[PDB]
Amino acid sequence: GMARCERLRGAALRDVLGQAQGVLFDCDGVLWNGERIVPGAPELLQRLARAGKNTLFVSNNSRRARPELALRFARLGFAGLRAEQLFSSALCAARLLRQRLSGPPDASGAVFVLGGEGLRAELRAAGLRLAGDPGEDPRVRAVLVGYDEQFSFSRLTEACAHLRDPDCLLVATDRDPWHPLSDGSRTPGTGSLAAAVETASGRQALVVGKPSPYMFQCITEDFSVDPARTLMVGDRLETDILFGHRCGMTTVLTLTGVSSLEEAQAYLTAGQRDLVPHYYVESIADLMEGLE
Amino acid sequence: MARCERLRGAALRDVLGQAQGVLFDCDGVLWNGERIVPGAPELLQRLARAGKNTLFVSNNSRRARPELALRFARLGFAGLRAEQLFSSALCAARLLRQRLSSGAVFVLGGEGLRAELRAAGLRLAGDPGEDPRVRAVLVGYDEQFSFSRLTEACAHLRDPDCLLVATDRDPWHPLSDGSRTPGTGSLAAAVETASGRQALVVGKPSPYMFQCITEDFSVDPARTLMVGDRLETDILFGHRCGMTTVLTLTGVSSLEEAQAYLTAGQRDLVPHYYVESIADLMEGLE
Ligand SMILES: O=c1cc(-c2ccccc2)oc2c(O)c(O)ccc12
Ligand SMILES: [Mg+2]
Ligand SMILES: [Mg+2]
Repeated sequence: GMARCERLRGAALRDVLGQAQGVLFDCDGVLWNGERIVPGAPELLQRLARAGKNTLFVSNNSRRARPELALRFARLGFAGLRAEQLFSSALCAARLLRQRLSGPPDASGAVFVLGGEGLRAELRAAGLRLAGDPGEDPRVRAVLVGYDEQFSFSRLTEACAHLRDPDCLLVATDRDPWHPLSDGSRTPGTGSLAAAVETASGRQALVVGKPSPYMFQCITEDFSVDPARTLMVGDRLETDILFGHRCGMTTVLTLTGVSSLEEAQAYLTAGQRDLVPHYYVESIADLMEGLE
Repeated sequence: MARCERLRGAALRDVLGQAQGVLFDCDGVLWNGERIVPGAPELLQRLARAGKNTLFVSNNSRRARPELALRFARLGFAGLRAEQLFSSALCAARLLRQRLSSGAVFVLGGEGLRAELRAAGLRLAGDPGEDPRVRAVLVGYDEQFSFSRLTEACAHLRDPDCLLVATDRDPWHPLSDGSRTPGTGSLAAAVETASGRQALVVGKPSPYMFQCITEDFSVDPARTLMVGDRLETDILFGHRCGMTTVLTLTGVSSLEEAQAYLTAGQRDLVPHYYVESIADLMEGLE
């Protein structure tokens, strides 16, 4: 029913987890912040696994391709996870591009990427050719906007030149407007760079990352997931919680990240139903009281 | 000193009653090819209903954990968890991740072995795009083994910092028709000889396979029954880990080979107990 931003504890926690077949975790602000894990996060994943609960992971962070992201999980103390459980915006972008650019061998094209090496590596793993890689650059058939620490006026100009070709696709990893750093400062997100590309090119980007439903499609392509039996746990109302509502999942806001309980309750008072979490917890460690 | 005694009657009830769990080898114990050992699914059921933990080891490096879990279910073993399955492929992937904590791994092996390494976050030589420095060579069961591939492996091993790992040293494996196929131990011997290197072996009887289990589960070896069909791998493994060993006769090794080891004083290759098949163990449960 309508979300009420209720604190998940006691019987409500036991019932919700007991009926759930799996949990879908956002990563940044949920499992960790920078190099600091959320206390109790590794133990939660273990007890979820021993309870027969499936776990999957989403993230709009495109800094690490799947191999390095799996190494990060293991290094930070999350054991027993498999790389195929990890669904970043980089992975989903590579899938979409592969799906859309699959065709005659003589007509494969190249992807112009505004983003970092991890994003480039994820596209290469999918078989995509990248503009700027060694050797002649084939016809650019798509522009991909991601988190780009090297964003520049000249490369923005170059992306838009490619987009003058109406057959050149425009894809964005996500629309996150900004991201918090350890020192309290903020960094602009793909949403800010996408707004620049979209405005200068007059185009609408295809967005793969949450809250876009495509990110869930990527999961369902690999795993049988009953959304009505899946908990969506995230820290950002405008991405994770909206994502859950669009996919029909029960949404849980954790307060270890971007969004606050006051922001959530403000959405409820305004009747903005799809941005109101069904439940909330101080941290995902609070969920362990519903197991054993 | 083990005496390879037929486990039956009261001894069977005492042994199973005191055990917290059973560690099963897979090939030759639970099945042979696509033909399950009669009564094997029922045994696992009754073990579960008795509160007995069950774990599974295998030097078979052909199947990644998901496909191995599917195999169990397809053959009639229900209610098992992928976290209970410890193949040499899985343990090899874990060792390489630790040692390389990354570079890329040149794999002499099949898709299941490659998939297991990819699932652990390791990059593989020959995969699309990234061309990292090869920091390890992994030898597994490789039906594509060739002179050219052996030559490539040795070229990487000219770098003294490139690790050499082998999934196991099983010399050969039996097929349904009575024929045999060369095992990883034969291919590792070629790689080791041509490179002048000694390989790190993860699979039983190497103790690392047990380290992989104990990292995931609290296992008291003194209360665990190691059930296998191969004296030189399963039984030796059990002795090295301090487990009570049970030889089943549905697989590679014979009771005469076991009694030959007892006559020669090779304690670590003599099973503590033996059964014609693991179905005989069901009589100690109720
Ligand atoms: O997509 C990215 C998201 C983030 C991020 C930073 C702080 C909090 C949450 C997410 O950082 C990145 C980064 O540092 C890179 O080098 C490349 C990509 C990303
Ligand atoms: Mg987040
Ligand atoms: Mg065997």
